[PDB]
Amino acid sequence: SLHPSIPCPRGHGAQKAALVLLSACLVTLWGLGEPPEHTLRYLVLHLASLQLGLLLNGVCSLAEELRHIHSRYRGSYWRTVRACLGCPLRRGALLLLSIYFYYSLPPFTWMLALLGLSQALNILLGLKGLAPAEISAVCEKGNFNVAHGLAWSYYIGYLRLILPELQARIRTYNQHYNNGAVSQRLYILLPLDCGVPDNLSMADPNIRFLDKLPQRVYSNSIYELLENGQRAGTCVLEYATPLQTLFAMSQYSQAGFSREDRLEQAKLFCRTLEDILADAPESQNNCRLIAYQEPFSLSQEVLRHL
Amino acid sequence: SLHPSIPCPRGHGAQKAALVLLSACLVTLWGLGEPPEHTLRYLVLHLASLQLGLLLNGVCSLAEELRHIHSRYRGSYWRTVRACLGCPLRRGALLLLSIYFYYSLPNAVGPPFTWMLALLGLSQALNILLGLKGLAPAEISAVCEKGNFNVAHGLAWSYYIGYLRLILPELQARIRTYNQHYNNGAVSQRLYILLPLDCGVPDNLSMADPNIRFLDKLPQRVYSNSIYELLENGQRAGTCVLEYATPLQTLFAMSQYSQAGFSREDRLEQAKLFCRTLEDILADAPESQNNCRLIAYQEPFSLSQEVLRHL
Amino acid sequence: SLHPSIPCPRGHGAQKAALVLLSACLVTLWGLGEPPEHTLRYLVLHLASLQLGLLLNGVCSLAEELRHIHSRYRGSYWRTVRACLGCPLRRGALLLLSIYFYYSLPNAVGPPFTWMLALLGLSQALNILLGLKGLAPAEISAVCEKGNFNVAHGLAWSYYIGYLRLILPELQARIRTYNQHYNNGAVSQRLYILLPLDCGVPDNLSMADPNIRFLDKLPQRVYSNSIYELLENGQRAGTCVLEYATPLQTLFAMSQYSQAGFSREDRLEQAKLFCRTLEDILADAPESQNNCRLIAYQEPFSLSQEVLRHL
Amino acid sequence: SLHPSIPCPRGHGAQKAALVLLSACLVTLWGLGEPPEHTLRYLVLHLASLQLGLLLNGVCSLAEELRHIHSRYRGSYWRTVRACLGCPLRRGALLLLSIYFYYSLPPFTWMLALLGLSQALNILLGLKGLAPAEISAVCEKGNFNVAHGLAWSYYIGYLRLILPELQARIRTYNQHYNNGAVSQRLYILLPLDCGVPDNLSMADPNIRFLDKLPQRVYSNSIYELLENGQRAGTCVLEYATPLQTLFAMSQYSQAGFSREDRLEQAKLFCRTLEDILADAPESQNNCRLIAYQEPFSLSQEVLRHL
Ligand SMILES: CCn1nc(C)cc1C(=O)Nc1nc2cc(C(N)=O)cc(OC)c2n1C/C=C/Cn1c(NC(=O)c2cc(C)nn2CC)nc2cc(C(N)=O)cc(OCCCN3CCOCC3)c21
Ligand SMILES: CCn1nc(C)cc1C(=O)Nc1nc2cc(C(N)=O)cc(OC)c2n1C/C=C/Cn1c(NC(=O)c2cc(C)nn2CC)nc2cc(C(N)=O)cc(OCCCN3CCOCC3)c21
Ligand SMILES: CC1(C)C(=O)N(Cc2c(F)cccc2Cl)c2cc(C(=O)NCc3c(F)cc(F)cc3F)ccc21
Ligand SMILES: CC1(C)C(=O)N(Cc2c(F)cccc2Cl)c2cc(C(=O)NCc3c(F)cc(F)cc3F)ccc21
Repeated sequence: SLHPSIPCPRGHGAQKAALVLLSACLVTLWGLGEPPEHTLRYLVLHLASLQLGLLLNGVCSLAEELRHIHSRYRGSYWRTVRACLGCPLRRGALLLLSIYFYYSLPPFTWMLALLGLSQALNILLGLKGLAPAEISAVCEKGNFNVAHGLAWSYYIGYLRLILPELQARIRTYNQHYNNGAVSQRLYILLPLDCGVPDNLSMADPNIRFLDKLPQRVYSNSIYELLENGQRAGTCVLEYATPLQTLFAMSQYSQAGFSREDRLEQAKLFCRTLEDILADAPESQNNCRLIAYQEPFSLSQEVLRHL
Repeated sequence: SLHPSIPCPRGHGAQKAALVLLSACLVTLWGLGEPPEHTLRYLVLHLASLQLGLLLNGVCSLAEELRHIHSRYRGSYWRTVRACLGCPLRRGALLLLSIYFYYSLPNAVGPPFTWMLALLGLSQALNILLGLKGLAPAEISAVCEKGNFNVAHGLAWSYYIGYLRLILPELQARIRTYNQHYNNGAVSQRLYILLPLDCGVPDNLSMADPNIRFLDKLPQRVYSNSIYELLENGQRAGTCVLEYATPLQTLFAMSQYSQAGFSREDRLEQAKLFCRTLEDILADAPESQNNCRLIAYQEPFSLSQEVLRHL
Repeated sequence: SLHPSIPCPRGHGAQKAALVLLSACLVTLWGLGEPPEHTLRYLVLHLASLQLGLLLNGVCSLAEELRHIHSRYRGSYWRTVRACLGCPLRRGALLLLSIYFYYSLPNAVGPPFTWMLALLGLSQALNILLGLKGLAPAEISAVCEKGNFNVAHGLAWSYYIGYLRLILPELQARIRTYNQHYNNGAVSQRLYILLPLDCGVPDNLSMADPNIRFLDKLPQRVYSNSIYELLENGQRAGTCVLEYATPLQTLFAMSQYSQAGFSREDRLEQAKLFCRTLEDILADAPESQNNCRLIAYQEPFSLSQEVLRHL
Repeated sequence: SLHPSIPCPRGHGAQKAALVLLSACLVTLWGLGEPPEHTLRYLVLHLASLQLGLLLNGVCSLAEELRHIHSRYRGSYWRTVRACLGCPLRRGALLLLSIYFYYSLPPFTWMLALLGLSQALNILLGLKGLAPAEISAVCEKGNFNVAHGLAWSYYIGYLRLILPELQARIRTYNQHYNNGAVSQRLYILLPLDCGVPDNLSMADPNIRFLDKLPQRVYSNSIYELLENGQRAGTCVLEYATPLQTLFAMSQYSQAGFSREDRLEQAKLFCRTLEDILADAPESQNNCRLIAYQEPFSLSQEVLRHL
């Protein structure tokens, strides 16, 4: 929609693949033709083992979180335990059932010792790490992105404050001038590579500054969208300042912001700004987003958007 | 050290607890004394089982990313596989170890070759389809804070870069211009920014507390940073440029809108993280070298008193 | 990719070769089919031995850094231990595993515990005293390039920060003025920098090749430049602001002096690395927005040909 | 001597610790009293195992470095092999002895396959890494530093060119002016924290700019070393701009320059600049370096150096 390289939200491919895997595995159990009582016993004991492993991982994480009880969790131990071990009730029931089915269904403590050894090794040596796909899925699902805050703050602080006045200001421009008539929209440029030139003339020569939109004060550059050197469109173009912030953050070392992160957060910023402006009451189709990526001329893109 | 309720970065408590647990488990193993080499074989086949579980979880998780290969991973399959299965070479070596060892090693207690594969696939497919292998919010927050995956990070860096980087270098000169032309007191050259942790941002700071009242405007895209003065028992005990950190107001507005997917708990956590990130940014900033102080407060007290004691 | 001889960043061929070797060795083990009992037992004992050898090497190397704690390591003992023995918790856990899994595991062909400790300490003490555990130059170069421990890195970054970042913002306007004044003269707005890999930097650029001749000193803590026309069979086909890169001259001066501890091979490697580092810095910088280009060469050919083909 | 936090060059403490370890281990071998023939066979095969491990590691690295044969090693196979496997002749003789002792003194090839597996796992997962202390020792022994290049270039390009004429220009200023006589030494300050203000007066009110030194051209400024508001010294003050460069490098993200690296390279730059100027023919007590760390009264320190 906005751009071919804007990442769409993640689907349920993992669930479908898990379904196919489950079907194949049940088919192959039917192939083995082994007694199912032992199958059920080992499966119950295996989920009990994994519940105890997640319990041990949660206790290890809770060891660290217990020092942050009064900062992130307002000094309540139950919120900390819920944070470190999922839902307390479901995990508590599953773990008590695990203990009972572990003591009942068969040594006894050696299996526990080896499982605890394996999980402590997982934590210490980092075996139980998270792949980049899992991290990205968790971050996007929970809206844990720089881009989300950037776009929401941008819309709330800037676009929400001039768009209600921009149509009236442009009507004032068209009544006080004859020339021609510029669209009521506030066209916004979204370069994916985050590199915004300080002026459109540097960005493109086929785009020429024409006039400053009439008036607090909010400067706006109507641009001569010249096609073959002739005036072919007039629209207000205003820089997307947050996309410059992403470049500045990737420049600074203190930001801890890589260039892969820079590109990804630029893409998510474009996507979430589009989503915000699609349903914003302030936006009444008087705000358009021009998103482009270097492989090309910006001028041709703006003409296509005119 | 802005406010006592601002969370300090993560420690290594998980690793310390894991070390203690591993020591205790080794003590228990030494005490019991099971077959040590079958213990080792079960441990190698068990790490093979965990690596195979990670392999199957990734393979199932690879299905959702393989369709995002062109956009999120610039159309290279190896990037996608590295994203879904960790480092390809290390994981491949561990999985080759797993395959060879489980095909060759016996399994006295436990499943044979194909039976372990079938039951582990059952367990992992249940983990994914039923969502059993999820992440507790502690690990989610740890990962987000380590990878800087927060809205507060962007809010703080954008606020600094777009406002303080552009007014503070000028603010010293501009207030010197203000103080050269006027005589009484003097406005301190540092821009004072308030950090209400509750994200409560009234439109007028004068109406925030009677002890703060508007004094004048700062003479020079123009940056009209309104100066303010503080009242102590009816007498001006100090004056400085007092303004609000507008990113906190934007965070409150984000939590208000239902399309933001932004809970009130997210609002509070990101407000605290924004305050901490702004402090860290201005600590090592080249332009803001002792040119800005941030007043952070959390209303359960007056705003004027804290700024007065910061004076 | 400025020059064919400029070293590209190191790949992952080491882990590729290790994976291929591991697969071949596992296939060979499957063919031979030794008992897995002593196989896995000895493998864990051997990795325990290697962890204990790294422990002994770290203790010996800490014996020299324990006296550098106040200055180099800001007087913190945990920093010194982490610097001498890797990550403290991971290595501590691995060593506890080693101690427990060697003390308890039997050893048919191998040492008992006390004779293990005796002979392993003997072996590592020999390794350190005789320098037997030495680092081949490939590992030295990989470590230095990975962590940016080079004079080339500092030279390139200082060059960019102190010279290119300070004249390029004004060189555009200055060359605009020079072009507008003279309608005859036509100078590209990009600074041109010469990178001779042999570090041969004479005082006069005209001595480099007869085609290059000093046309006019381009108009202006004041900066200056020079434009050199290029003679193609006696005719000028282009001109540009051509200046040497001083850091290569400083590199040659370093290799000349006996106090720098800088050999000719080091000079060549650092010159190439400086060329690559400056290329990357200028490519990713905002100031070098097509405002500068680098001419990298080594005399085995005329410089005029290269400057022309860039023009 | 330059500053209390400038690390002295590395010693031979590792050698002494290895000697103590060797003595104690030989003592305890003598105490245990084990057959010496099989002890020697095991130790020869053990050093042969370590040599074979280094051989396999060098084989893997050579597989890594063979693609850089035409860039780092001038297209010669022998230089690459010496780079990856140590000295070809010495390691070759040691490994030939290892091969003979393996074939003669031994499941014969099983030991070789297990050692190959262990080495492959060592390289793949990265078990045998290099500690920071070893990396620093290797780098500082071979002059693999940012600070080394920074200081040598700064000296060669600025001090070597202005110090010979500095005393003459100061003498000219002395005849031209009258009552204070500024010292003929160039005083360069070394802030270990790399925080350099734009002006000395801004850095400290106890120092005031006085005038410019008489004079491409080189413009240096004389600064008034005020004390209690009165002149107590007059000498040229000029920041060591390589420290400003180090701060900028730590600021930018593409530099790969951590703040710990920033401090380490600042310390090494000060130390190696001291070493360069101590034995420089162009330096004849006409340059005294002032090094300080903010825990600062720079003016008091400069007065102490007067
Ligand atoms: C990137 C900065 N930032 N990041 C976060 C997070 C918060 C802020 C921030 O707060 N910045 C800020 N605070 C100011 C205070 C004063 C003052 N007089 O005190 C003056 C300023 O500059 C004029 C101020 N600025 C900068 C200019 C800001 C708003 N603005 C923008 N949008 C953004 O900058 C932007 C980027 C992101 C991301 N999110 N936003 C929305 C805030 N485009 C503009 C174009 C014009 C023009 N062409 O004329 C004029 C603008 O300013 C009008 C604002 C007037 N004020 C004072 C009077 O009442 C109403 C508010 C424009
Ligand atoms: C940090 C920049 N850098 N990194 C590397 C690596 C090489 C250079 C570099 O030299 N860049 C450069 N090229 C220039 C050309 C002109 C011109 N008019 O053409 C003018 C410039 O600056 C005004 C020029 N500069 C700036 C810096 C210049 C030399 N210089 C320094 N030393 C350093 O900064 C420094 C730090 C480190 C580390 N290493 N070095 C030197 C190798 N101190 C100075 C104080 C004064 C003063 N108070 O008057 C005047 C100086 O230069 C005027 C005359 C210089 N001659 C030199 C020969 O060529 C013609 C100009 C000074
Ligand atoms: C650490 C230790 C000793 C351990 O506690 N368990 C789990 C466990 C119990 F808690 C309790 C009883 C039995 C088991 Cl088996 C385990 C498993 C293996 C293994 O080989 N495979 C995993 C695996 C499968 F694929 C299928 C399956 F039905 C079961 C299963 F366990 C190796 C070592 C262990
Ligand atoms: C991988 C494998 C099979 C192997 O190749 N070696 C080295 C080796 C030979 F190649 C060949 C013969 C003997 C040995 Cl010993 C080894 C050692 C152990 C061990 O138990 N201890 C280490 C250890 C010490 F503490 C002291 C010491 F003097 C020697 C020593 F090896 C376990 C497994 C192996």
